[PDB]
Amino acid sequence: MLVKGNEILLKAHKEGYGVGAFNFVNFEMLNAIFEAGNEENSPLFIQASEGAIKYMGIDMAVGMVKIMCERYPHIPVALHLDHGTTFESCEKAVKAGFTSVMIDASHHAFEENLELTSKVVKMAHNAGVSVEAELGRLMGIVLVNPKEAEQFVKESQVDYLAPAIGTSHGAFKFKGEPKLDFERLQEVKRLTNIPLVLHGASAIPDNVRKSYLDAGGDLKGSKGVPFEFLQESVKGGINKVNTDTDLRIAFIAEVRKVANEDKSQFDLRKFFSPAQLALKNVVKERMKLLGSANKI
Amino acid sequence: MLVKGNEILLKAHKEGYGVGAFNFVNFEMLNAIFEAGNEENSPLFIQASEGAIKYMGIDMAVGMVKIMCERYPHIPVALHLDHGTTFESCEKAVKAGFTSVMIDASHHAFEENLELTSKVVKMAHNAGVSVEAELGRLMGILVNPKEAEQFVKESQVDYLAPAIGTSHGAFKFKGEPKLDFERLQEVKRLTNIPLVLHGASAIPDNVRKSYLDAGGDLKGSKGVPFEFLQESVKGGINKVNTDTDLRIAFIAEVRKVANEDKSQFDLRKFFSPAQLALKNVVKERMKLLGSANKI
Ligand SMILES: [Ca+2]
Ligand SMILES: [Ca+2]
Ligand code: NA
Ligand code: NA
Ligand SMILES: [Zn+2]
Ligand SMILES: [Zn+2]
Repeated sequence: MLVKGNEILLKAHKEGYGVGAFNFVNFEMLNAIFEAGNEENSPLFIQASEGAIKYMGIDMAVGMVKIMCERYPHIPVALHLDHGTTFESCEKAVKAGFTSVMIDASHHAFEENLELTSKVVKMAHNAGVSVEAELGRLMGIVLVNPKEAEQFVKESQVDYLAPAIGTSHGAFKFKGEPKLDFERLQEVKRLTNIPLVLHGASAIPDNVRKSYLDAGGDLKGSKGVPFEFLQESVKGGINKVNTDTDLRIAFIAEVRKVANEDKSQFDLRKFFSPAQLALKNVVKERMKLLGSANKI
Repeated sequence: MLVKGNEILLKAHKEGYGVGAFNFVNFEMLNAIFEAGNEENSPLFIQASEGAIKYMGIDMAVGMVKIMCERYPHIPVALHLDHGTTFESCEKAVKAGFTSVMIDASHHAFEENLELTSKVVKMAHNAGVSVEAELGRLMGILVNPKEAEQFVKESQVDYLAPAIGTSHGAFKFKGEPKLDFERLQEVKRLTNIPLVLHGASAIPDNVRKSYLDAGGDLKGSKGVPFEFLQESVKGGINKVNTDTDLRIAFIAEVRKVANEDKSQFDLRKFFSPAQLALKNVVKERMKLLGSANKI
């Protein structure tokens, strides 16, 4: 039941909840994610970065997802290109069977951003594919400006938007007190009236961290978005919550553990079965937090 | 593309070389094996145990292989059920798209084995799929040649796994490795079909060295020496099952990266090195057995 990106997000937009966008790089990640979705009766946004695609091959990434779809034909799934860097990248994704693409030109000046986003929107929409873009850039305090988002959105005709409001990617998001400009968020939601996307939205739960640190990992100074901020973000109108770091930490936590507690262990399944479980649990909890659960 | 197990194996039988049959449990292993096949221009035998199929799902096991085949459409690949334990297990494999199946009933008595193996053979061959069976039990330090002749003749099986002193695991021999190549040649002679060596990992010194340098523990591990692997192929072994060497080579690199960088949690950083090490174990083995440049 692989479907357009904004079939899922239009629904999320009007009822006002969030849909986790979960990255994967292989079968283990993908399987855990679908099982979560199945267990929480939640829509799924599956996403792969350009790096992830390079690693597995686009034929395999789209191939694996379509096999998971047949297995759980009742879950609405969008397959989403995360941080597309160029038109040709978005275009390859579109030809391979992705149903959503993000074109990230938020490092460009407004006009170049708009110009490339609009080029992407047109071939995307022509093929039945939704598109994300970004305004402002991902560091905290830069921050998006509502009025140009209003304009940016109208001119490009883009399905969803990722306004920077103070998140950044990775395990170390805030050096100071968690700060996110919700007022900014609201103005943008208000002016644009489309699904909004929150990047760098991992939370870094205390159990996930503890699990990593117990296993020998090093996460000094790490700090994600608090569940509270994740919740408030959805009240603000965020409908897509990009989540990646949390999955990887939970996954590697168990790999590190198994490696530690048994030096004669080299059965791969022994390493990745607990890793899958831990990831799946991060995803199930996040689906409930954001309001995705039971939305099927 | 996917082809019948004994299309690959019959060629190996007459031209007198061994084809590695490599086990896989996920994408990383599958990819490594195919690149190795590509880089050495070798025909591929891909296998999945009942346990690996349950782990990934038989839909996904066949799925990724079909994707990997489109990727490398010039490489002959057989997809084989390893240690199928029941008629029902073999039959699901056949319906899912395998091109080969092993029905392992070697733990039964001759007549119970022949009876089940033939049952599998009949439905396999009816779906154009080839069949492997086993005779003797695997255990350090054995098949009976003249029943093998009857077994094969009665069953109409396409290849056979005669036991000659190999066993699964990183610990095949208490002391010095020993295998009965006389049995083998006699079996080959009496049967005149592709033969299969199970428990054939070599546990190369570099792979062991890598795993112990990463803090692994292979106390008392020994596998079949390259020399014996070679002799086996002279004897008439055409298919050499290889799993343990892969996992050790792969897991060593995982262990290393975990030890090397405690803040590292990018999966690809763990699995790219591990794929590379697996691929290299596969490429050397392909050369050793003589599958190399047979495409
Ligand atoms: Ca950006
Ligand atoms: Ca057996
Ligand atoms: Na995205
Ligand atoms: Na086998
Ligand atoms: Zn992002
Ligand atoms: Zn075996």
